[PDB]
Amino acid sequence: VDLSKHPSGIVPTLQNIVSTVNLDCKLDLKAIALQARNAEYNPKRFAAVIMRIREPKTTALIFASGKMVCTGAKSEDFSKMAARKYARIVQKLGFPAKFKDFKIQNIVGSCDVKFPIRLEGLAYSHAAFSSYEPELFPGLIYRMKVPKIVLLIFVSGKIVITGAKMRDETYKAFENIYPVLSEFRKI
DNA sequence: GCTATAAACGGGCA
DNA sequence: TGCCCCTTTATAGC
Repeated sequence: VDLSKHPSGIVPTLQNIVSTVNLDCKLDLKAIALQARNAEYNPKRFAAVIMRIREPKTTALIFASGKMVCTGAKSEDFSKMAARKYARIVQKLGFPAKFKDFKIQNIVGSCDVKFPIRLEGLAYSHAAFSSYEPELFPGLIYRMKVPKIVLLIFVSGKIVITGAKMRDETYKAFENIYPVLSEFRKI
């Protein structure tokens, strides 16, 4: 439990990685769809072949421009590992795929701070950043500015941390908010 | 299922 | 440029 990087003693667990990659060749989406079993394609709803693999369980959206977005992994390494497996698939189906400019694009994390949270008290004294309409959505949307991270804060004490590009942004965001959430420990 | 968040992609409207 | 979609993921109330 590394105290320096996380004085709270709680580390958020990563829940979803969104990465993209440039295969750098033009693809026949219809041919890929016919020859692949794990690939769906309806171009009149969405211009991407949706491919899914089980290990690591991820979903790829592959486009005729040769751009691919990989989604569903729970680590950046698993995102790159999955993105490679997709690129080898299209290679074996007869396309000169490359692996150019792989970039994590969005990381989703979550954790628990163990204590219930008085949401109405935080939505008031942090009205500049908070948006809390419980009849619409039971969590309050907290828009942190440095780092530019959105937090979903719930009464139970569970929080969602989104919008980060690097996991250190997720870790830094959680602990800019933890001493805040401590002031609103519900009785 | 709906409601809420972020991101990339291609694509509709303006 | 803006608006709206598009997939995924945690969270949670109806």
